[PDB]
Amino acid sequence: AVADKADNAFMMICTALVLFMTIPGIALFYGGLIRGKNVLSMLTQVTVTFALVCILWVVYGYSLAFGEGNNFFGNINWLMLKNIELTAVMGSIYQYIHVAFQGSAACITVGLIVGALAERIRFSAVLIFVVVWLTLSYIPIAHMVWGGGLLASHGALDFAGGTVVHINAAIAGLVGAYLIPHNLPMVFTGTAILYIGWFGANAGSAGTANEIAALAFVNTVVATAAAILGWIFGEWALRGKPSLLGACSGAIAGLVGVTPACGYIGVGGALIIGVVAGLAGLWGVTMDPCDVFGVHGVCGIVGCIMTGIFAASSLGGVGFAEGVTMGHQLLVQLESIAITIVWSGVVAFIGYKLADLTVGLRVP
Amino acid sequence: AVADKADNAFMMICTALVLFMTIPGIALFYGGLIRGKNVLSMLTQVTVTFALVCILWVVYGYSLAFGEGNNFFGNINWLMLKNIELTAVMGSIYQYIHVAFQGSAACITVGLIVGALAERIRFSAVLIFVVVWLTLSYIPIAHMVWGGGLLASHGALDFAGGTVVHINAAIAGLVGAYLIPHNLPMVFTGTAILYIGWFGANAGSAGTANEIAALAFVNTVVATAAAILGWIFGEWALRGKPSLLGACSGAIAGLVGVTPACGYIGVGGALIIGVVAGLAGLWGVTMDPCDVFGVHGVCGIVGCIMTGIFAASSLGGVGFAEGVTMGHQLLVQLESIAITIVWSGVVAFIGYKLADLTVGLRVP
Amino acid sequence: AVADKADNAFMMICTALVLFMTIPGIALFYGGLIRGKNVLSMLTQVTVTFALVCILWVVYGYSLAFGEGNNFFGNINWLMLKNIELTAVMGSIYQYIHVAFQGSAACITVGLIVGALAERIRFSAVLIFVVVWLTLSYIPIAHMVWGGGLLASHGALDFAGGTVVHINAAIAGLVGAYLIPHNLPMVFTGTAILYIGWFGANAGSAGTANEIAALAFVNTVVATAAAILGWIFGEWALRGKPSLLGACSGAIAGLVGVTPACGYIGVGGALIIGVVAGLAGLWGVTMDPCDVFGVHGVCGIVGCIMTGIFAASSLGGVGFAEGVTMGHQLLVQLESIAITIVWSGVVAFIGYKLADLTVGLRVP
Repeated sequence: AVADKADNAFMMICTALVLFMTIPGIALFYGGLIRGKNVLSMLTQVTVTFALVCILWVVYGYSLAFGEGNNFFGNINWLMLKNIELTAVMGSIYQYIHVAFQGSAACITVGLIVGALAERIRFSAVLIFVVVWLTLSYIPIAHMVWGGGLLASHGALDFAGGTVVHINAAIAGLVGAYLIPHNLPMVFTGTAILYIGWFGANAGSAGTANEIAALAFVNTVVATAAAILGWIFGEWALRGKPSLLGACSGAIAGLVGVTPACGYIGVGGALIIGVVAGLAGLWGVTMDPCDVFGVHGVCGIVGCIMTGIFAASSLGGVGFAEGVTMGHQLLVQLESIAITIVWSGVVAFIGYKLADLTVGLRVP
Repeated sequence: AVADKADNAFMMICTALVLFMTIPGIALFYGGLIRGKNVLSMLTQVTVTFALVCILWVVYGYSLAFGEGNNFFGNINWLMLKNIELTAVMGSIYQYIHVAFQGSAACITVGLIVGALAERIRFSAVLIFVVVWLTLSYIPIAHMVWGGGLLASHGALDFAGGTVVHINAAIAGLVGAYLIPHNLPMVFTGTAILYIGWFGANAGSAGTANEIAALAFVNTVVATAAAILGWIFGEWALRGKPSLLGACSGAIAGLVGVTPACGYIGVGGALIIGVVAGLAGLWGVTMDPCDVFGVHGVCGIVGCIMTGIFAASSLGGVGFAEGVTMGHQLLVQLESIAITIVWSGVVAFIGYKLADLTVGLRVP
Repeated sequence: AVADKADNAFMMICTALVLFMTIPGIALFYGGLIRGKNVLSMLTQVTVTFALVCILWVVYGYSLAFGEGNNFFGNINWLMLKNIELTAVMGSIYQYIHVAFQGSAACITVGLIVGALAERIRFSAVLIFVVVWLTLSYIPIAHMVWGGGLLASHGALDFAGGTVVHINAAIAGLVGAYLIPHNLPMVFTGTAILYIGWFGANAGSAGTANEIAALAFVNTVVATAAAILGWIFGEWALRGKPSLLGACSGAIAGLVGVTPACGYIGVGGALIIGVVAGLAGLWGVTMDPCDVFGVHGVCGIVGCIMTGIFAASSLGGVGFAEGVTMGHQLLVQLESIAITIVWSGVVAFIGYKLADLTVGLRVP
């Protein structure tokens, strides 16, 4: 296997785009939402835990998530990336690029949690939680879905992280809230940067600048647009008028919904997933810190289920694997969702409780 | 024809850059200019009509603009992109990428109009106008210039949309104004994002990461810089001192001027076009909602004419087509400008009037 | 030599990223720091001198920096890029792209100076200084380090501009200060854009999307993260609590430290350089306009020295050149630092004094 320089180029730019989602994307999104007196502290916590995730990732995170191990975790053979030669190829790109790309996905997941809870949580407590939860939740779930583990081996479809990123972080946020907008142009700016960066996430999940990356790119455009319109219509119906936060939340709803699906569906399915995600998102926030689950959880679940529908050739998808019915695939999607929810929840509980027993959760 | 993965990579990143121009680029630019009480509504309208354009584009927009039809429009064979196979190649890239790239150009055009007029126009009215004008103005003009239609067949030179994007949207904005800055750091931020995104527009118009993309890239840098300096000097001459809005408007003036020309001229012509566009822009705003025509119209016309001059090998350009004199080419540029102006104006009038007859134009 | 389209694509996107660092990156960073009454003027000066650098670069800057001449400067053979054919290849990319990439590095260097001093300096004076200093400092130093001149021929290691960009601009800023935060979310936004853009600077310095670009990318992620954590820990130790400006300054400290090193070291060295740069940065600002030298100077020196250590195969680096000991290489790094400091200082003194003798330095 020789690295393709076009794929190298594409994947490095895609990684920069995903990093852009956290720094400053998610930080600006939460920054406009939370109380003004908490903005600077939140921005600090997002920046510092971003740094921490990057370092934990290189030290042992990548090895435990993407090394060959068992159904649940990898190994400790790639500590500080030892035993990975610089010219080592993974797929069609240098493995180093796969390290950086996968690391940037861990970063956005943690940014979603920290941004939402920074208001309510002590600094030292969030650092402890991050270490526990990144190590015992994100890493095993990344391994199970993308590292050849339990879920991948049963044929779970999750292109860019409906489970690993969105459901995963939404449950940690929900456990957080349970245990513990002044600048709308800022929220919009955050949303926009999130949208643009997300193309690196969705298309880059192909691992190559091929027709699947192209598909995921177009689907991302279609599903985000459909979700904005879906949310806004429901908002006009329920509330009498659209709002900027509505439009922005709609965009995020479509982006989340299409994340597990983008590389498997036709543009028709993307339009349908978008509309359903936008509406489900609006229902979610109507019926949870900064509506993390309300959108990332609900729309993550919706998207992961609908992938099991719209991957069908019949519906314009790339097709299920050989010998797989829609019936069987839907069940596998449901099982993957359930596993992610319980795994994240249990680990998150452990994380917050360890923090609470050590330094105390609630901010003095 | 097989897709080149380097071109795939380049074109997908260029499309993300052009989307970045609208979301949040143009929105932030207008956001700093308009009255504070109108900012949130404008940002909502730009986001929602952005979503609408994306969807109309996939449903039928691309097919009617880039399908084979007549001199004026394509066909309805690529509805929801039906009959385009995933692995279908257009030029040296997957056709799906050409869909996304061309869609992002439609989006920035509509963003230029909506951002400027959102203050004055009712929400439902702008949605109706967008549908009419995207369908009957942007699509036929994109087809005439870039889809093998009337203007392309007579040899019109317009690399990245001096007519299709800038003159087109400037006339719609001017008809709009006729019928119907509190945050300068925000305007600057919008301008900057517009500048960076524009490289995807200008260089990506090559359809490939070749020496023409490289040329258009350098020309974009040169012409923007020359236009900033030209505007600022004229401002110092006329007003006694430069201003931030002046500098920013200068940048936009150069970017617009070089849009039709970037892929056809030498760096010497780029410098000359930049200076002339910057000065013409300043004259334009001195002698129109948020100066849409003042800069996009004037500098679009200036750039489209000057392309007919500086494409000459004599002047460092790539050369006119075989059998074409500068005399003949200039006439073709003038005719393309005239056609765009009258086509956009007539359709825009129809659009606003339909909106006015249906829901009423003026915001209650 | 034929151009590789993947490298063309990668290098054009990397150039856009580096331009993004100045416009709006550095402008927003200084914008949040300086007094509110000075923000608009500063943003204007950064924009106008950015335009000026771009134009001076094309007219003669690139030719004098990268043309073949002597140990100190190139030639005047590539005036307005004359004698460079469009299809001319430099390395594995079109030479035009090398022009744009190298130009964008000159731009960020000047942006670092102008942003810091715009408060204190008259508009006409900064324009004169820029012309003198770009011409007599940046150009010869770029030639000496990257254009086959004095320092490159003695084997100086400087991958992405620890000397050419950071030490160079830090000394000009320090001479400036000697002769002559209201928006922290803005500073953070500036910092973030600086971080994302810097990947184009560091990885693009490979000139190709290969394993060295991949290395420099990962090292950039590691060193920035380590520097944030290093600064924050020292801040918690010295001041009792982290701060947003601390976190942001830490990020910049790591980015600067790793700039000369990124393409030569292992991830272990990147982690060590990051921590040491973050701490040295904090010492620097504790023990100078907008702490330009405090971070860019101190961390530039630290990074340039440490490159001479961690390039060793023994320490996970790519290895010293044949026949070079760590002892000999460290000396060459020290000599390169010393030369840059004295060269920049002397030229900067000349520049400011010429400005002072012509229009007067201090702003009326």
